[PDB]
Amino acid sequence: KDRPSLCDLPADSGSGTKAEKRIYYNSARKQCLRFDYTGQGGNENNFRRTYDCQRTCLYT
Repeated sequence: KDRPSLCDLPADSGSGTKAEKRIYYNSARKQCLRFDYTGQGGNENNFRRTYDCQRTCLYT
């Protein structure tokens, strides 16, 4: 209801060797924002598409 708790998850970049452009819900801005996810060592808050972030975290 409320909000999926995965939206409260930090933007974690991982410490990987690759560079990959992903998007997460920024909790304070209440807006989805792009971060660099590196492909090794990350968090579950990984959206590959902007509507995906929007739909899950905004529709509450």
